[PDB]
Amino acid sequence: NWEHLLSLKRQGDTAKRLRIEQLGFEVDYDRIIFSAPFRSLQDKTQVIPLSKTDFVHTRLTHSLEVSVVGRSLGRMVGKKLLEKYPHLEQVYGYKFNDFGAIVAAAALAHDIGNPPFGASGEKAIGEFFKNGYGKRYKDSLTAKEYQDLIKFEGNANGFKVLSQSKPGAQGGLRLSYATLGAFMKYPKESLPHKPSDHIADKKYGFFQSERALFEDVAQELGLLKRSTTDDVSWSRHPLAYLVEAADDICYTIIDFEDGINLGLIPEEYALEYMVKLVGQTIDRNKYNALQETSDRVSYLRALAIGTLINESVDTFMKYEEEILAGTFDQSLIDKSNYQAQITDIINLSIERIYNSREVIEKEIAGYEILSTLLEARCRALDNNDTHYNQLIQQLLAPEKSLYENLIQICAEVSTMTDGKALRNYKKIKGL
Amino acid sequence: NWEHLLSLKRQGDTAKRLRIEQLGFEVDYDRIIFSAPFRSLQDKTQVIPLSKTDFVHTRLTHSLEVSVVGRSLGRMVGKKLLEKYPHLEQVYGYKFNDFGAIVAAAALAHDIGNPPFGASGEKAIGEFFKNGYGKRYKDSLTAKEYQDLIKFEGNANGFKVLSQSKPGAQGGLRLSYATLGAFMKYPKESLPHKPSDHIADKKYGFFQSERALFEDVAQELGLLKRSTTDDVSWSRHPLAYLVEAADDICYTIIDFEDGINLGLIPEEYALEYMVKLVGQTIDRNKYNALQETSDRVSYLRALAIGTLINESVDTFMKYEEEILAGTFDQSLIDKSNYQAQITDIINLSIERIYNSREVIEKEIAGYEILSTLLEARCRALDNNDTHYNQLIQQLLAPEKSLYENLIQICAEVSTMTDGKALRNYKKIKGL
Ligand SMILES: Nc1nc2c(ncn2[C@H]2C[C@H](O)[C@@H](COP(=O)(O)OP(=O)(O)OP(=O)(O)O)O2)c(=O)[nH]1
Ligand SMILES: Nc1nc2c(ncn2[C@H]2C[C@H](O)[C@@H](COP(=O)(O)OP(=O)(O)OP(=O)(O)O)O2)c(=O)[nH]1
Ligand SMILES: [Mg+2]
Ligand SMILES: [Mg+2]
Ligand SMILES: [Mg+2]
Ligand SMILES: [Mg+2]
Ligand SMILES: [Mg+2]
Ligand SMILES: [Mg+2]
Repeated sequence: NWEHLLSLKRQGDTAKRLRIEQLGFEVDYDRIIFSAPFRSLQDKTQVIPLSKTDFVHTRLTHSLEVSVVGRSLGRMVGKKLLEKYPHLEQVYGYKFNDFGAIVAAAALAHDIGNPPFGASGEKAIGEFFKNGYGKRYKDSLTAKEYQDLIKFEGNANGFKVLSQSKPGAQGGLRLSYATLGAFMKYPKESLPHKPSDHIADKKYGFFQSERALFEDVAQELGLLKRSTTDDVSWSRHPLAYLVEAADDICYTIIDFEDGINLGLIPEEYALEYMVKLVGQTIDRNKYNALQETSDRVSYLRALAIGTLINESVDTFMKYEEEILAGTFDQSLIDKSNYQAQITDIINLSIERIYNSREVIEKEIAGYEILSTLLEARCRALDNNDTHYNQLIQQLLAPEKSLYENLIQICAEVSTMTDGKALRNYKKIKGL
Repeated sequence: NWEHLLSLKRQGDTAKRLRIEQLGFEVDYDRIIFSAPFRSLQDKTQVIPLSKTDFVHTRLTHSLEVSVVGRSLGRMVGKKLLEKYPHLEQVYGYKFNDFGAIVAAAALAHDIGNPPFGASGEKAIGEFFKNGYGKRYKDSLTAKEYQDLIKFEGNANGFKVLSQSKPGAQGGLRLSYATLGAFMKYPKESLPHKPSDHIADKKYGFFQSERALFEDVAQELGLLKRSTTDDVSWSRHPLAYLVEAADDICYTIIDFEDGINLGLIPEEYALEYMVKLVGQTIDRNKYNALQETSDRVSYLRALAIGTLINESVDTFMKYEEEILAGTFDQSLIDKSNYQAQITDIINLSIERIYNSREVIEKEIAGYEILSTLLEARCRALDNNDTHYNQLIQQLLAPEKSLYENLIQICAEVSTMTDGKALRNYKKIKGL
């Protein structure tokens, strides 16, 4: 039921907010814009670590583009939905801008829990507990708590950052429940690991300490259970599909364009792989009148994004009933007519950009930096009577369980930028 | 008896030197001035490590100021003492300048055994043997020798530096016995640890290898025993109180002034905490005519130092008999009327200067530097057949017991400046 999916509740509320008596979905955008976690995204790795103030993307600019594309997708889908179910507007009072606001707010914050150095950073944080110092804690934690530690993802960290309670400020940013539902793409815990081939089962979305919180949200939105066991799991919110589609479109095209502009990909491929996407709307005279690679690739990027957005809207509207029922098992991008072109673009990006020498060098350095910082924090946690551990506490982190302390350490390491992490690493070693 | 406390003996002497047949107490000043250990004090930490050639103090300038204040205190106390005991001048032949010379010489060398990076350096050297590599030696040493290693202080190292025998030069600097007595403030060994609440029992003053030497000195000056056990301990030399008073006055006031000049303390506090000390002699017109913070704080510092010096002289002359008997249990500064102001100044200095971010960064770096250098020296000591250990010996240290070798390693690390230690650390790691 769509009347329960578009909820306006906030954490710690007793009177039900109504749409007629209102806007809630724009304050979420404003609150995310003005927060420190969002501001820390300006110097976090998207693909190339330590961007050197070049023209390449960071996490912040990527999130902004995903937000624009998400607003467009949400507006179109909301128009079609309001056409399909008239009573959503004539009784409850929902307009087609609310869907755009929800998807834009969710897409702006979709990537906020990521640590420095990107995917390699998450792998390093996991390997620290798996085959490093943190291994010593294995006997002192529940299997669900250990699987949280050794398979750390930014998806759970983002939910925690968004919904963190502190003395005097309950609920953290206190976003609406619809935004939280559209933000979550893996509504399950860390065990069991990969129970099936469903798209919503690749990873997990919340930690144990936050688990209870999500239950509340999942009760309010009327999500559909899938547990059939002692481990909880729910079905996806329908707008989470749109969030994922926007994320995928943006990074797939922009990575290719950035690699072309950097000199790692020849310009010819730009027309070898993209023409079928842009052939139906390209103006040949305008394309031929341009005189630099940047203009041509920008033109192609704009046309491709438009085409993919339209196709994604059509695909979503086709399989709406299955998504509402919970039986859909793929993403909207896998039901597309240009899957071969996307696959070729991704494979070329993997061969040329992800495995380039400079990228590998930066990832190797990031492994060492993260391991050193985590080991210092953990050793200061174990013994708190020495002078050195007091100094470490004063520099890095100015009544809890062991699991809560370890989660706090992981969270505090992941709020740093690449530059701050490198500077602290050099300071620890006195260089 | 004061005739035995003002002794002119030197190490390796058989004919008793007499005051009538003389000056001995000034050659000590000259010999300390011209020695390499005194010259190494120019680049050693007082409060802020790696001073960056700023206006802040180092160990050398601090020692010079302590020497000036000590000369003043000694001159005043010697005048009053010669007034009290006439026979000290009419028979033996002691003038009021001898006390000033003794206190000045002792105060100039009071701080010569300190390692690089200050207090954090001593803590690092101790922690290396406590919870580091050096722990392996615990089973091979006597409990008194291990407590020397794990509670390393600069007070014992200074005595060793002053009285070190080498082939062709016995006695080291060969200072007079009165100067050595006034230099020592903790005449006891490293065990037992803190037997009481006496001021002279907080730490220890000599190592085991030097123990016999001090006994000789303690026999010549007629110090009073306090052992009542198998572990030796004596009472303090009376002029050691004056040395300690001068040290305390100087660092307490100058730390505050330096923090004000650096921008870490607001100027208002300068008059909130100091007025009662300077209110009885301050000229208001001169204070108001000045136009910079530096001039005002310098004026206040001068007035405060004068007031505290006078009060300390009065306090010493009040409790003279108890100090001579050995029953005095506090310092001269705790019997003062401005204890609350001193306590407030010290607490503000701890909150603002000792715990500032830059200071913590430098201390954290110093821990790593000292640990690396000590581990290299110890590993070269254990195995001496490898090529690498021969290289280490040639770079760092171009028939003894294990304890003597470990003490020598600790001494050789503590003669380095901060810059030399950092340069050697970088060279070891090839950066
Ligand atoms: N350097 C580097 N970048 C990578 C690698 N794998 C993926 N990336 C980049 C490509 C994209 O810019 C970005 C994709 O991360 P996102 O968090 O936006 O989504 P992703 O689909 O990777 O995962 P998620 O939805 O969070 O489970 O990461 C890799 O192995 N190395
Ligand atoms: N950075 C830093 N400086 C400190 C700390 N504690 C004391 N200091 C500084 C303040 C003074 O400038 C200086 C005092 O050392 P001294 O060797 O002159 O005498 P202290 O009374 O500390 O000890 P002592 O008579 O040697 O047992 O050390 C600390 O925790 N951090
Ligand atoms: Mg992500
Ligand atoms: Mg994804
Ligand atoms: Mg993204
Ligand atoms: Mg000292
Ligand atoms: Mg002291
Ligand atoms: Mg001193």
